[PDB]
Amino acid sequence: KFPRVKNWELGSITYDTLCAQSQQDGPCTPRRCLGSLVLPRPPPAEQLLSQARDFINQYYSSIKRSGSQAHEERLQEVEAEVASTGTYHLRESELVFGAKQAWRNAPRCVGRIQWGKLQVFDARDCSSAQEMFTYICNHIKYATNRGNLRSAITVFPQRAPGRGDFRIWNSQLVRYAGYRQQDGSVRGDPANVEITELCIQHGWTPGNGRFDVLPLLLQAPDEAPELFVLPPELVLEVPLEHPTLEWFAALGLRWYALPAVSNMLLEIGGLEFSAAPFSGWYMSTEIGTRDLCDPHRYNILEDVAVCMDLDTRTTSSLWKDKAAVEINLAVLHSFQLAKVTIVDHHAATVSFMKHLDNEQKARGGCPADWAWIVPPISGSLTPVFHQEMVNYILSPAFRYQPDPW
Amino acid sequence: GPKFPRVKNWELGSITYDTLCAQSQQDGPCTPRRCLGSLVLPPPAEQLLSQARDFINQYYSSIKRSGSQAHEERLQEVEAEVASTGTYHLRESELVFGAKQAWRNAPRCVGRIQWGKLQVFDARDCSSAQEMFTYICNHIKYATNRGNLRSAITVFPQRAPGRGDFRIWNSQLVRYAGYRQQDGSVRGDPANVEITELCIQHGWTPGNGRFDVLPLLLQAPDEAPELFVLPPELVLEVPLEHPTLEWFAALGLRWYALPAVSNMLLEIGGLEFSAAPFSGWYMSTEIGTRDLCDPHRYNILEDVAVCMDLDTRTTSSLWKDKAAVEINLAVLHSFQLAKVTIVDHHAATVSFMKHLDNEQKARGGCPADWAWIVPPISGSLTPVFHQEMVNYILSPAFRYQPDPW
Ligand code: HEM
Ligand code: HEM
Ligand SMILES: N=C(NCCC[C@H](N)C(=O)N[C@@H](CCN)C(N)=O)N[N+](=O)[O-]
Ligand SMILES: N=C(NCCC[C@H](N)C(=O)N[C@@H](CCN)C(N)=O)N[N+](=O)[O-]
Ligand SMILES: C[C@H](O)[C@H](O)[C@H]1CNc2nc(N)[nH]c(=O)c2N1
Ligand SMILES: C[C@H](O)[C@H](O)[C@H]1CNc2nc(N)[nH]c(=O)c2N1
Ligand SMILES: [Zn+2]
Repeated sequence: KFPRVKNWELGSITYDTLCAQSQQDGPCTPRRCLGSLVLPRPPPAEQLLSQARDFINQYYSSIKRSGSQAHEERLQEVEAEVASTGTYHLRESELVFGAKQAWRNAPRCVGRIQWGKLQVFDARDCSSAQEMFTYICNHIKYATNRGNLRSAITVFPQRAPGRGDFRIWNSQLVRYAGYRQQDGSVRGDPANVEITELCIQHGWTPGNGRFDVLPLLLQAPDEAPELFVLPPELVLEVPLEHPTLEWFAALGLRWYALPAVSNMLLEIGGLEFSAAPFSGWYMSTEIGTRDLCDPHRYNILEDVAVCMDLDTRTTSSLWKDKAAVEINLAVLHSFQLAKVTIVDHHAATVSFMKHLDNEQKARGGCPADWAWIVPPISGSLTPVFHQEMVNYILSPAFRYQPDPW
Repeated sequence: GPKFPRVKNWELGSITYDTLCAQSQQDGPCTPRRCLGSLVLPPPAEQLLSQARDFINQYYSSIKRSGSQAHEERLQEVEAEVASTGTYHLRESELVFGAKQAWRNAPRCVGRIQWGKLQVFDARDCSSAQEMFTYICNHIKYATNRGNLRSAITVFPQRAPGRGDFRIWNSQLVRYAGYRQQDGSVRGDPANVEITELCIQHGWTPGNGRFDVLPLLLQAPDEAPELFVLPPELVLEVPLEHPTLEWFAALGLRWYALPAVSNMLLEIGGLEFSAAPFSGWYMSTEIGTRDLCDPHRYNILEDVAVCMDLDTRTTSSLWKDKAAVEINLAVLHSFQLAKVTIVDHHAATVSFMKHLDNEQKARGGCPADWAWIVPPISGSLTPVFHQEMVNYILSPAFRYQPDPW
C-alpha cells in the first residue's frame, strides 16, 4: 500500500501516505517505468464539480474552518455556478492558496522550502495583450527588486469553453535570442531558435549578438500574438567573471537575474490558467551547467578548458569536469558580486531535505522526481542523491501544455 | 503513433520506440498512481515450466532453430524432467547463453557494450566449500590477468528443493574490512562492518588497517559457512597518487583492481543460481566518487579539500566538487600507471550510448535505469543524462536475494 522510503546515507525510513491523495495518473505501469521521460505521451460537470469540491475542502481545511458556515455556503455557491453555467470562479483568497499549493505539489522543484512565501498577482481582469504586458512588467519589477529577488506569480484569465486561451508564447519572460546562420550554426541560445524566428516573423527587428534579450509575444483569446519589447532597465543581467581566473571575464558571458517560467498551466479546483508566469531565483547549476555547458546550448566547455590549458585530447584527464566546476564557481561568484540572489546546489539540496522532513510531518510525504531534484553535476555529493523519492501528481498543480503555434 | 513507449534524446533530438518491453513477464514497482523508480530495493512445477519453456524458446531463437525438431525435443525433455524430479538442468550452451543474456538484460549496468564477451565458467559440479574456494581463486586469477581484466562469471550448483543453497556470504569477492571503534567510528569501510564481524565470529583474526582485504565465508548446502583467506598474491591492488598534486600519494589510499559481485542471484528459465559471482572492470566513479567520497563510506572529501587548502566553511566555494574531481582523477591516473583496466565515466557512457543503438537494432529496445546509468559526478556532462530510458524486467536476470544469515 504505502511505499517504504529509505535514505541510504542515514539509514532512516519513512512511509509515504500522501500518495493516496493522488487522483491523476502518471506514465508508469507495472510493466515498465517511464520516470525518466520529460514530457507526457466544457468539461464533464460531474468531474469539474468533484475537483471544485475537493479544492474548496482543501481551502477551508487550510484556514481551520472546515465544516464551518462559510465552508458550506461556498460549496453551494460553486455548485450553483457549475450547474447553471458549466464553470465557476475562484475568490482571490482561494487563488492565492491554490497557487502556493501548486508550487508545494511540484515534483520537479528543489526550491519548495520557500513555498509558503509567494506573492500572487491577480491579473484575471486582463482583456488585451497590451494589458498583459503591463502586468508582466510589474511582475518583473517586483520580483527582481534590484537583485533581492522575491518569489511571485501573476495569474491571467482562466481558460473558457469554446474560446481561445490567453497565452505567453515565450517559455520564460526573459530569454536570449538564437539566430540560425548559413552552415547551420547558431549565434546565441540554440534552445530559442524557434521563438526567435516567430518574433522576427511577427515584426521584430533582430539584433545579432550572443545575449540579446527576446521581446515578448503575448496572445489574447482568438487574436494573433502581439510583440512587446521589454524596457532594458527592467531586465537585470549579471556579467560573468571568475574569482581567480582573470581571463574569464573576457569571454564576455552574462546571464539574466530572473528565472520566470511562462509556458506552464496552473490548475486549481478544475479551473485552468493557461498564462500564469511564476518566478523565484536561480540555483547556480541551471546556468553554470545546463545553460552554459549543455552541448546543445551555449556549449562553452571546450573554450573554457582550453583557456585553463587543460588536456582536451582525452576524456581521462577529466577536463570537462574541471572546466564545469570553474564555470559554476564563476556563476556563483558573479551573482554574489552583483548582489543578486542565487543558491548553489549544495545549499539548495540541503534545504530540500529539510523540506522533505517538514512535509513528512505535515502531510505524510512529498512528491518528488529524483532525476530532476538531483543536480546535473556532483550528484552524489549532495544529500538528495542518497534519498529515495516517490513521484505522483497532486492538485493544485502546474503542468505542461501544447505550444500555442 | 506506435503503441509503444516513445523515447527521446534531448541533445540530438532523435526518437525511438521501445518494443522490447512487450517481452517482460515480471512487474516492476511502479503504477499509474506513483513512480518508485528511485527505490534501490523495491516451486510450483506449473510456474517453473512456463519460465523454462520461455527460456528454451529464447535459446532456440538465438541459434535460429525456433520451431525445429530439436527445439520441440528439448521442450519435451524439460517437461519430462520436471515431471519426475520437480526441476530440470541446463545444457552447457544454454547456461552460457543464459548468463550472457542476464548481463545484457541488467538495467543498472552501464558496461553492457561488453555483454557478448563474457567467459562463463561452469562450476555446477562443485560439492564442497573447499572446492568453491578453488573455483573462486581460479576465477580471480583468470579475470585479473595481471591487470588486463577479462569479464567472467563462475556458476555454482542451482538451488534444489529441500536442500540448502550454495552461498558466498561476502557481497564482493574482494572487499575491505570495517572495524567499529570504541568512540563509535569505523576504521576501514563502513559498508562492511557486518560481514567483518561475521568473519571474526567465525574465527578470523582481524587486522587493524583501513584497507585490510576480507577473507571469504563460503557456504555449501546445509553446512555452516567456512572461512578462507585469499592469498595476497592473487589480490591485485592499486596505490593511489595524483598526476600533479604530489602530496596525494602520502594519504596512503588504495583500491583493489577486481570488482566481483558475489551476492546476486542468477535466474535462468526458472532455475536459480544463488552463487554465481561475476566480474568485469571498474568505472572510475565507482571508486573515486562513491567508495571514497560517500558520507557513509570512506568519506575523504574534507581530508582532501583541506590538503588542497579549499574553503570548507561554505558551500558556495564548491570545495566538495573540486576535491571530488581531483580524487576521481587520481583513481584514473593510478590505475592507468599500474596498467590495470579501468574506464572513466565519459568513455563508459559514450560506449553505453553505442550499446543502446546496437540494441535498438537488435531487439527493439534496451531496459535501463536512468538513476543508475547516469554517473554520480558530472551527470549532464555525459551523453546519457540527455537520453530518456525505459526500465523493465527481462529474464534471464540477475536479482538481489536475502543475506544468508
Ligand atoms: C524560490 C526559489 C526557487 C528555486 C531555487 C527553484 C528551483 C527550481 C529548479 C532548480 C528547477 C528545475 C528547473 C529546470 O531544470 O528546468 C525548478 C523547477 C520548477 N519549479 Fe522551482 N524554484 C524556485 C521557485 C519556484 C516558484 C516561485 C514556483 C512556482 C510558484 C516554482 C515552480 C516550479 C515548477 C513547476 C518546476 C518544474 C518546471 C518544469 O517542469 O520545467 N519554483 N525550480
Ligand atoms: C565489463 C565491464 C563492466 C563495467 C565497466 C560495468 C559497470 C557497472 C557499473 C558502473 C555498475 C553500477 C555499480 C554500482 O553503482 O553499484 C554496474 C552494475 C551492474 N553490472 Fe556491470 N559492468 C561491467 C561488467 C559486468 C558483468 C561482467 C556483469 C555480469 C555478467 C555485470 C552485471 C551488472 C549488474 C547485474 C549490475 C547491477 C548490480 C546491482 O544492482 O547492485 N556487469 N556495472
Ligand atoms: N529557478 C527556476 N527555474 C526554472 C526556470 C529556469 C529553467 N532552468 C529553464 O530553463 N526552464 C525552461 C523549461 C522549458 N520546459 C523554460 N521554461 O524556458 N525557477 N524559479 O522560479 O525560480
Ligand atoms: N563494475 C562493476 N561494478 C559492480 C561492483 C562494484 C560496485 N561499485 C559495488 O560496490 N557493488 C555492491 C552492490 C551493493 N548492492 C557490492 N556488491 O558490494 N562490476 N563488474 O563486474 O565489473
Ligand atoms: C532525459 C532526462 O529526463 C532529462 O535529460 C532530464 C534529467 N534531469 C533533469 N533535471 C532538471 N532539473 N532539469 C532537466 O531539464 C532535466 N532533464
Ligand atoms: C536513492 C537512490 O536510488 C540511490 O542513492 C541510487 C541512485 N543511483 C545509483 N547509481 C549507481 N550506479 N549506484 C548506486 O548505488 C546508486 N544509488
Ligand atoms: Zn516509474
